[PDB]
Amino acid sequence: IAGRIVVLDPGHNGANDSSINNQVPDGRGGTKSCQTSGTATDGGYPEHTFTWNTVLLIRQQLTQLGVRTAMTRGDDNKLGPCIDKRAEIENSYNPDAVVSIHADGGPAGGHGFHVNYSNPPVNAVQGEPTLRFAKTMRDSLQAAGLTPATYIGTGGLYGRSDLAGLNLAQHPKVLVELGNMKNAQDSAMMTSPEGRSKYAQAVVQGIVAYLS
Ligand SMILES: [Zn+2]
Repeated sequence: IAGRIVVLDPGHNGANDSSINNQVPDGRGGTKSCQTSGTATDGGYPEHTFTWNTVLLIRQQLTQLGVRTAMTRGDDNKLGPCIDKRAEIENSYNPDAVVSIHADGGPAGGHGFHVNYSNPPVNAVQGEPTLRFAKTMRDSLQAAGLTPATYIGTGGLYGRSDLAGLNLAQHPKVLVELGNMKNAQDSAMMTSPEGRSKYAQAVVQGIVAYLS
């Protein structure tokens, strides 16, 4: 585990302007908006702040394990990089694994996590190396006591073709939606410092399980 390289992507920007509406190539024949604002709990806790703070905790734990780390943004209050640029930044580190951290907006009674991965793969690394990462991450999150999403995906897994950040990956990568910000139980855990710590520990267990 020590000496491996992991890049962490806290989804969305600390702040936005109309540049986020400019269209960028999506890695699968189309274009998508440079960025989207992301969601928030009904208490006003923004997705971008949740992902930022959870990624900081993931990074700290990985560094303590001797894992070399990088992030795709440096703050939670200014414009951050577009989704295609984030994939470029990730790829530039030749990482052994990449984890993007998001939280979702779904029906209020729906809760739990889902691990998004590229399907169908557009290159070889997005095949077995990435599917194994996705299944391993799902297994580790559920073993940590997290609930697979009750409202989307299949048993905590979601293969999809619409996400530029997944389509553009040259290294094993997953995008973990940790929960539904619009749900009472997930919002409480996302808004809790110790909830964010538990999310981060579980993601780290998935990274460790995959790299081993
Ligand atoms: Zn998001």
